[PDB]
Order: sequence, then structure tokens, then C-alpha cells
Amino acid sequence: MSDRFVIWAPSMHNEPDQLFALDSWAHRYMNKMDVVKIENCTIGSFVEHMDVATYDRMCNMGFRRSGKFLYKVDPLRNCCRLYTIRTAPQELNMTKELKKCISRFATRITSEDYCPAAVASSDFVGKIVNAEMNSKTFYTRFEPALYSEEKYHLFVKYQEKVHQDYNNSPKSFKRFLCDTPFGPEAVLGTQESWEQLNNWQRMKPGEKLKHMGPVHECYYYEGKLIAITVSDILPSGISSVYFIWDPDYSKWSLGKLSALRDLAIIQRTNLQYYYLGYYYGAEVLDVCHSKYIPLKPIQDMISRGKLFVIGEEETKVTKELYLVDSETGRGEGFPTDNVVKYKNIAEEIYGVGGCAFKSANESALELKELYGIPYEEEDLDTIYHNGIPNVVPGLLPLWELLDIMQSGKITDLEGRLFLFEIETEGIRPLINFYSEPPNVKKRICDVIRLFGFETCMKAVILYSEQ
Repeated sequence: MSDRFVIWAPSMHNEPDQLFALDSWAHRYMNKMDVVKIENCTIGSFVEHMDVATYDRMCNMGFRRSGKFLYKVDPLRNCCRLYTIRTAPQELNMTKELKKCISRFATRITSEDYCPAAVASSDFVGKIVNAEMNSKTFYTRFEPALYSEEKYHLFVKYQEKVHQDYNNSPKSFKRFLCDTPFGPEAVLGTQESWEQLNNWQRMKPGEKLKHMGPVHECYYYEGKLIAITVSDILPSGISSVYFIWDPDYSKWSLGKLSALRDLAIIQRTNLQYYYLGYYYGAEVLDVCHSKYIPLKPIQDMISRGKLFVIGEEETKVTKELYLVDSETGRGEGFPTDNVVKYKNIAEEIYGVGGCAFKSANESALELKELYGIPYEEEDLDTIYHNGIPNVVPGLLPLWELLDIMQSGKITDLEGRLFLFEIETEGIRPLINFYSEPPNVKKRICDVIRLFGFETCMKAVILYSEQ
């Protein structure tokens, strides 16, 4: 039925300071601009089926999904960096640009008969809700992420007049915002769970929200469709896929209004977090730890789209940091009061002199020579010049992968992992990792390095040789 993670073998995809992750690299390559160029490149996997608990985990590993494509950015080599951000309704610093946004929303959707019922000065949920229930002109409908003409036509308009994007077809809209790697129950649900989500303003703290999975939230004003939020509703909260709005309603700040509404929906449905990616008392994911760190101390760096690795700097590390497989993607945080202050140690691992590289290459040599897995030395010289790189922040470091081979842990996949060579009959159990051919071991390594050993134990890997 669902707990199986059914995925195509992962790979580097084409395109699904300011451009350098570390000042190390920028300093030695700008005055020398013309000789290099920098990829735009995702790493990821086409997912045929996954449940939403697993995607919740992948989310908190810093993955996002575009349609059925589960992916992340190489935070070291790519021209731009993606940050996974989570916020809760209560950590939202209610600035006034937000308070103004909410306030004009309220007056536009309400009448003149009534006005804010002694609501608190920054209770954005209370104003948002009670304005909406005392409104005759504005509402929203949560519905299944399914194609329709009205939705596509608004999408096209938003794409053209807000992104100068004339590359639209229904097929392309379908693939991006209606195709999902989830099963039919998570997509279509039941009338009763749709009816409860659409009554989220009437939900109280006892209640547990029943619909989990992808949704389209349609905004209607005076019977006209003016925005669509595409969102994944997960056990821990809401992950934001995309937001479409009509250019005509630009002076509504529908971008900001949607985010607050999403958070008010988080609160009233007794869910926990709102996940932005796509970039306050927010928290940003350190992917080298797979934990969150409070945002404001290191806005110093997302400001400049820069790669950061939180550390204490008691020594200068000599290896990429150790990821605990039970702990990855669980959204743990760092400790609150540390005797040390946290420094960003990314240059000592991943910069020009960085330790990660020869440690990777020494392991690739043992990976190939001792276990017959085709890894080879990369980046000995710089990182700017096939497949997933040996060193990628947030992927399992090779020295650690190598310990799975050498300890025998790798054989734990024997009897749990399945392989689907798509030109053969069909699925076959993994019976002897070491007796598999090299390009199969490599794929298994890649899934391990990317989605983690636990998830790989419930994986079915689709591949075609040659």
C-alpha cells in the first residue's frame, strides 16, 4: 500500500560574491571570471510513490518537490543556494508591513456594518479569521491538486505577467502542480476530511486535522478566482510548493497575505510548522547537521546567499561532520544555551583549502578498490570545471558511507531493499550487495548518501542500465 519509498535512481539534473557559496572560492575566481562558469544544477530523484510521512522527513532534510521530482540544490557548487526555513505561528515577528497588509485585507473583504471586534493589536490570526467569517465577498476553498481550466488560465496569466514566462502548456502545469508522488488516498481524500479542512476556522485545539497530502487552496473574490496556493499538508505542518496570484490584484500583497493565512491555518488546525524553502523568529536548516538553527543570528549569510556550517571551533575539523541516520530529517535543533558561541565552519570543510576534498578522495579509492563501487577522485584542484559529486554538503560524506561498507552494515539492506531494472521482468530482492554489479552498488550508495540509510531500507530503486 504505502510505506515503500519507490524512486528512480537519483541523478544530477539540468535546471529544475553572490554566486559562490564561500568567499574562499569567490576570492580566487572573480578577477578570473571568464575562464569558469558555474552550473545551475539540482540533485534529485523522480519519485513514483512515497507516503507523506516520508516526504515530511525528506522536507526536513532540505528536499523540495517539483511535481514528482524530489530534489535539492548542491549548496556548494550551484549559482544560487536554497535554504529550508520553518516558522511557527507564534514565532512570527509581526512587523508593520505585515500588520498593514492584514489590515487593508480585512477592510476590503468586510463590510462597513461591522469592524474589528476589539481584536488584539497583533493577533493576526484573530483578525484574519473573524474578518473572513464576517465577509460576503472573499473566501477560499481547499480542493484536490487536480487540473482545471480556470486554475490553468490563472496560472498562465501569473506566469506571463509576473515571471515573463511564456513556456506554458497544460501538460507543463499538470506535471508541476497536479502530479504528485503520493497515492490516490492522499490526493483525493474523503469528502469528510475535505469538509473539515475547509472549516479550519471553526477548529479548536482538541481536534486533529485529518487531511494529509497535497492541496490547491483557491482564493475567490466577488466570485472571481484571484489566487492559488499549492501546499503539501504534512504531519508536522504545511510545506509550500508554489503560489499563483492574478497580476491585477497586485496591490493586495497576496504573496504576504497568503503566508500569514497559511500560518493562521497552521495554528487553528493544531499543526506545528510552516516550511518555506524557496529562499522573523524563523529557523533555517543546517544540512550538514540536519538540525535547525534560529534564523536571525545568521541572516548575516542568507542575506549574501552563502553556505554556512554551524560549529563550535574547539579544533578545526578534519572531516565532514557525522550525520546520525536515526536523527536526520527529524527536525531537531541545536542546543539553546551553549557555553561556546556558534561559528560558521564551512570554509574549513568546503572552501579552497577545505578538508572535505582529500578525505573524500581517499575514501573513493577504498570504495572502489575494496568494495568494487565505481567512485573516483574528483575536484583535486578546484571544484569548478559526471554524476553526483563526491563532496556535497548535506549528502552523507564518503568516509561515513565507507564505514557502512566496512562494518557490514551495508548487508542490512539485504532483504529489505528492492531493485527494479526496468528492462527486465520486474522487481527483485537485493540478495547479496557485494555480488551486485558496480553500477547497481553505486546507485544504492547514491540513494543512501541522499535520502539516508533508514529510508533506503524501505526503497524500491528503478533503473535502466545503458
